[PDB]
Amino acid sequence: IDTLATCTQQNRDAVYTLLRRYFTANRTLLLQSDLREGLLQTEQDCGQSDMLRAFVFRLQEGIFSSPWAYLALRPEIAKWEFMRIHQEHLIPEKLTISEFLKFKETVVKGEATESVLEVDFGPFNRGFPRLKESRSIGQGVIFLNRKLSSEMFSRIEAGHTSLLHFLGVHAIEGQQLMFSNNSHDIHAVRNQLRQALEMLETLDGTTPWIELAPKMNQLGFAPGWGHNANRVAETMNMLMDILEAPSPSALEEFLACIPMISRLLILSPHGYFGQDNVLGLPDTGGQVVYILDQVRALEKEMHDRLQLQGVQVEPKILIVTRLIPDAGDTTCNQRLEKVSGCTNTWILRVPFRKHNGEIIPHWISRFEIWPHLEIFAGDVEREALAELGGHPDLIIGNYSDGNLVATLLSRRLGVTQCNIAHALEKTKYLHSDIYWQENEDKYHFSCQYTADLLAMNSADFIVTSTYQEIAGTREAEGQYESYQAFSMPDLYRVIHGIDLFDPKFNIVSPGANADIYFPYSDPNRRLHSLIPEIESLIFDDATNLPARGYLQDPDKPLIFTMARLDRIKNITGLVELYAASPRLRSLANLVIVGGKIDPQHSSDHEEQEQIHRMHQLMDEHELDQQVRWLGMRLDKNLAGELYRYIADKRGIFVQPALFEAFGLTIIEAMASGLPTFATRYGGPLEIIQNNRSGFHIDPNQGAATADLIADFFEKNLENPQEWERISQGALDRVASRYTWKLYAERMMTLSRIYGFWKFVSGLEREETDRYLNMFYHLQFRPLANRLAH
Amino acid sequence: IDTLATCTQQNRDAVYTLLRRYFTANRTLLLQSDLREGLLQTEQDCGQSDMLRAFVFRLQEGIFSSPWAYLALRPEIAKWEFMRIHQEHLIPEKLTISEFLKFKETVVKGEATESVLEVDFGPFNRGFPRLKESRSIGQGVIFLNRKLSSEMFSRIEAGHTSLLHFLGVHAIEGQQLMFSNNSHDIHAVRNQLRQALEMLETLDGTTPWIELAPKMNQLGFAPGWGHNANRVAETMNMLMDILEAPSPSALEEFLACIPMISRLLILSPHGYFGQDNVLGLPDTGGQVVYILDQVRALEKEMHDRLQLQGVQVEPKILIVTRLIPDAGDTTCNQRLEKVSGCTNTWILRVPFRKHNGEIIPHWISRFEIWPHLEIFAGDVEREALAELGGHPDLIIGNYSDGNLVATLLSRRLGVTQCNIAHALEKTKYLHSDIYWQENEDKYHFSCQYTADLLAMNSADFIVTSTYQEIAGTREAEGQYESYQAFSMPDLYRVIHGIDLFDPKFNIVSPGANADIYFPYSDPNRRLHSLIPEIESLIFDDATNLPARGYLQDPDKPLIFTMARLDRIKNITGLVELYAASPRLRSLANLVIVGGKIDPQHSSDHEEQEQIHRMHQLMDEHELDQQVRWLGMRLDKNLAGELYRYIADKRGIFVQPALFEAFGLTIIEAMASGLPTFATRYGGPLEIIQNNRSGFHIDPNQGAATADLIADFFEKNLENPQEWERISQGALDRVASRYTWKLYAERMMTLSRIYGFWKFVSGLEREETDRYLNMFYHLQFRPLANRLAH
Repeated sequence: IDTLATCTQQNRDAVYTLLRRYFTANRTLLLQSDLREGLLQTEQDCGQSDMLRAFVFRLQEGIFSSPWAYLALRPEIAKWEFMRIHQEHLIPEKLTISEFLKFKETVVKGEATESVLEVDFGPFNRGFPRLKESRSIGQGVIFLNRKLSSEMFSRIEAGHTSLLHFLGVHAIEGQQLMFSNNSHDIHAVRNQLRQALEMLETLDGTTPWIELAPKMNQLGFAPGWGHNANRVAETMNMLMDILEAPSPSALEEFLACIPMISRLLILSPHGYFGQDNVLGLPDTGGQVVYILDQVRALEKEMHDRLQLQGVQVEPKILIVTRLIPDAGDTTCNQRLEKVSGCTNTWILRVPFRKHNGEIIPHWISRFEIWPHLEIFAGDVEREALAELGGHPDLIIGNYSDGNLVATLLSRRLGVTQCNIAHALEKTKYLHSDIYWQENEDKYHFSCQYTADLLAMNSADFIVTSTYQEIAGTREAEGQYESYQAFSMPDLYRVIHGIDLFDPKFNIVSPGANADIYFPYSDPNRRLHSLIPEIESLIFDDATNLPARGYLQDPDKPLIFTMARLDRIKNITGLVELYAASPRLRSLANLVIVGGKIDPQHSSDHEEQEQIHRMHQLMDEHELDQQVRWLGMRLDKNLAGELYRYIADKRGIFVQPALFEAFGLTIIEAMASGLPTFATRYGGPLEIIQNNRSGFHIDPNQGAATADLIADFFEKNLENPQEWERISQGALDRVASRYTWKLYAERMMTLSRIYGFWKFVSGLEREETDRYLNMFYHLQFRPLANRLAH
Repeated sequence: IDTLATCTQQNRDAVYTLLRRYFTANRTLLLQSDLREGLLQTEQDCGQSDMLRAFVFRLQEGIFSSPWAYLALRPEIAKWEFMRIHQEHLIPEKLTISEFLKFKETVVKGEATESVLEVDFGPFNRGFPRLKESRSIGQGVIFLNRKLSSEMFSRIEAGHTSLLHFLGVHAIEGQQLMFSNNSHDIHAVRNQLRQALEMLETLDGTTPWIELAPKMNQLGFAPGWGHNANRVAETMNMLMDILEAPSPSALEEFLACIPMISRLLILSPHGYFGQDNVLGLPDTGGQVVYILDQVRALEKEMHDRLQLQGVQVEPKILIVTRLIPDAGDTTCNQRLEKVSGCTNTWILRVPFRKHNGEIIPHWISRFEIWPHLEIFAGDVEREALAELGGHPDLIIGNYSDGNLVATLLSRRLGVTQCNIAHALEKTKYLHSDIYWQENEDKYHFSCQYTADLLAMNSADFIVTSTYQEIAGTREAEGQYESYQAFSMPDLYRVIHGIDLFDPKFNIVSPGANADIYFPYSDPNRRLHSLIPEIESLIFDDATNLPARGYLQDPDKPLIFTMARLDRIKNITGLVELYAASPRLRSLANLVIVGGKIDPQHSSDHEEQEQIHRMHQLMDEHELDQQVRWLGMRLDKNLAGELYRYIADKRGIFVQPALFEAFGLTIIEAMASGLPTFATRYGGPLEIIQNNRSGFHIDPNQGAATADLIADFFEKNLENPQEWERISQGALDRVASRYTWKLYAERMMTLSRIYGFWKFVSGLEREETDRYLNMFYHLQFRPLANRLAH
């Protein structure tokens, strides 16, 4: 399906009529909904044309002026074509991306007095490796291993490649690691390894390193091969194997164990960061929870890896954020703050300053933050360098501000850089680029988008929680995808902004918290002592903390859900699709948690209409004695035991939100063991595999969805066996895919592999560096200096 | 010789005193002369140290504040080292250019607020072929032919060659050239060449192309292989050789003959251009003369090459400059003016406009011309494309403005770009880079030097008139060299500004004209109408015409000078050294043409104060009747015969300038057969082979100069015999190097060979292009919108 496919000139009046329908100038820029809408009638006059339907449904946008229509097609994930067609004589003509963007720029902001600067990464990226198939997008590291090992295999030469050198350039706290001297060769190294392996063969496996150490030093080995002798033999045999005939599995496993990761530096400069005073501050969401739940697992794995290799040194993680004097109550005024559940992890707060600074007291929003970032980055470099012994081994950027500071610092210190955007707004606010001048005052998107572009191009690897975050779906463009080509009129045009097939992209999903949410079938950890309390809240009555509706009749199964009550999550729509279809009304009861239940005056916020719609929907249908509505926000421990309590007896969790980005709570539920019916739109699509790990449901189809629920409830004498099929499938799904432990081993390996790639590919990328740096200085710097005006 | 040559701690007392003598802080920035001064007193204290003299004489500059001295050392041509010495405990420390330039920055303008932008062309040029020996600089085309053929060999050994495709892509005036089919296939072309050749064997030499064309066309061949069968044979044989085994000479000979070039665009937007009338106007000069005496030669050559290949089209040359609606007494408001002496060569004039423009009527100085140039370039592009049939084949820029325009124009059109700076002022004005802030109001160097860097990097080849214009001397850095690294405070820093060993640099030296300056010995062509007028200029006297000589020495040898009366042309030095030496006084008589003088102003103030010293030195030492003097300006056709007259009756020319970049005067003198005594300082060093083509004199020692001249006058019978040897020496040196015919042959080849190098090397250069385009948009554009306020 392409420009050739408008050969739909077989029915010419159809195409002509369609273009006419579009051309009526209401909006000259149409998105999908409009573009598709116009298909139906034409769809009467004249004909049907499944081909034409295919085409139109693949249109991302169009720009109509004059007798000219400029189309952007997206036939398959991450592939775009551009064309323009003449209203009267209808000949599809292929366009370059520059041509199409020039047209959009003209139609929107008018003919130009000066030539636009086109930022183009194409020349810079030409020649570096790319994934080929789009199903593969999001596992870079695999591809990268195969490329690295394939390339490395021509060590039939002086090899190999630089692995022998690379092995020598890491030292932990001044102590040289893996090799006493860098002799290179590889005939030498092969021999030393051979001798060492020989000696080892004659010692007991359990000989500790401190015995091996001096005679290993003679053979040219510094420490870090292992703790005992078995592990030394394992590691060295790995290297022997790679030096003989390198392979991707072997090279990954060996790289993964090099004791090079000691010091982490994580950037999150926006918001009020802090511990547990969170949940609802300005610019603070589960933003905090990702980082906090991660660093615990991270620190553990760091320690385990180093331990196994016999390096005794204690790892350190610094979460750097802003020191705000003006907190006054929350910890945000506190420079060093130790993190819970962690030995050497510390929050390090740093002040914003003026050029003379001058500590700059009050909180600043993320949209205003840009002018402070370079100064902040200098300051952070100083303080973080001082709190660690020296350079960090890895720098992890968070959101757009964190990624930018990561960029600056990482170029300054020469450190492997990982970016985590968590989200990129350019796609969520459609047309915020072409219309950027509209939004500069509130949103400040010129600064933020430029920062974005700079950073996704500067990173060594890029972590994302979902595939969709990167390349989207067949339907929707993905978040990074949005940056491949775009226009900022009066600023610049970007083409080749990001290569979705670059190996830098890795999906590493979060998971857990496994101390709170875990399976109902766990022998040890369940909190039995809250179970009486759980049953109070559910099956008993009245109002003391918000309620009510007193099911009684509870021999029946249970349908459970919990969320912030508001419109994305669509609780109201759940209670609603439960209202009609008396089949599942009679088949099961319904529990709801999260809510307010009488907003009062004074205070609340936002929706509150969700409350009115809830009480209203519950008054109608006679929903009490069926549905228990609880308006507490609960508690971690409590929530966890509750999920587990819904399993036994064989209950289910249903969240029909409209769209969920990642969907943490789906994971929490699944981790609990209970079968989950989740949104079809966003993360849950990837998280649950339908009728193995759980079930997909359409929110807007809830009428029909209600009858999927009842069907699961029937299923072999009131659903004993299949419920357990889904339960175990869910458990297995979480265990195999979404857990902070896997996350952390993956992350710890990635830093190693990508540090090596950086080590090899480093020189070749220097032109890219100069280009990014010239952009930062001559484009970003002024944009952030236009703030503060 | 180098950094370790400050091992002079062998005598470190002298070193300490040299540093202390430097640190006296009369200046922070110490240049060459003031560095050499510091070695003489301290001289009589303490010691001598030849090693130290070597080291000091190789310093280009040093930067002093604090205990610390920073040194820039230039050991040999185009090779630099940088170091720092501590005043108290003195040990040398090797510095990178970046380090040295940073300190230069943070001293003169003081500590930086934010990080400087370092424009770095290094990663971009990495990989491109470059010369090795400094004595080879400016020879570029030769090196390039060697790389071209060297690479063509290995490519032709594998499947393909770009030579064939490149042969395909030039169709002069709509008709296909060299090849009928588009065949990319080398075996095929070998076959066709074979047949074609064998078929030419059967016809005889002079068969005109018109006859061969259809038989040739059955064979796959379009025209342009020759005018008759002889020549077609010749060039098809060249291609056959090349396709078998490439070699540099054959390759250059074949490239040299391709009918690629029918259209020149020569750019000179500043000054008042015009045919004649222009000497003395603002921004104008002999600047125009280069262009005007070049283009006849050029036009002729271009036509010839085309004729020989049997292509009949009429070539066009456009000299494009500014339309100034203010006549200002001139022809400068005329849009299209035919250059006289040429068949198709035209000055096309184009107005400057404002952003609504709105033609700007008034003269604008070169120093202020920056903001108009992009607008100008667009306008030139349109008008010129119209006036030529289409794209020009080569674009030549002149000066800084011309070169920036050519940069813009050539990137838009995809045309080979030649740059002629004629001079680059960064070395002319001391510290005008580091101090650029001072000089902005007058000079606007922030714009100039930026455009300079841009253009030097953009051009496909750079023509200069001498070696030193590029790389200078053992003492002097060159005009281009100075852009290699420099700082421009509050704008940027450059390193790797230009590579002097890049093959793009070619010395192509002009001369003559040649209807005017020609050998005194010619069978024809001489002007005898002038011959009585001549004698009466030297020999008559007093009040009947400009004064005051009265020689009266009939057969006495002549010593001729003709110049401006100003300080650096230095006529004062010549007359002074003439009076000072009695033997020289006895051997010849000194004739002088220049100044207006005649009375001191009226007219022509105020620098003609040199008339003071003129009369002051003429009356005392009792000059008259020894030395004639004319205040005339000498209409050129006359002066030509004046040179022709000063030989037989024999005489000499003397150009005792203090410094002379090229010395066109000298070229003219030698062209006329005069033995020439020319200044050692500047291009005359290159032009005259001493004691073959002429003699070099140090205008500083008058004793030795006049002595040398005398010694020349005393040879044999009084020089029958060695005046003639040098005279023929000059004649031959002029026909073998400086002639516009030679210039034209070389230009017309350079455009073909660099056209092919662009063709072949362009895709690899794309990252360099994007970098330069970003630099332009984000750096130049702003600097020139500052003007323009």
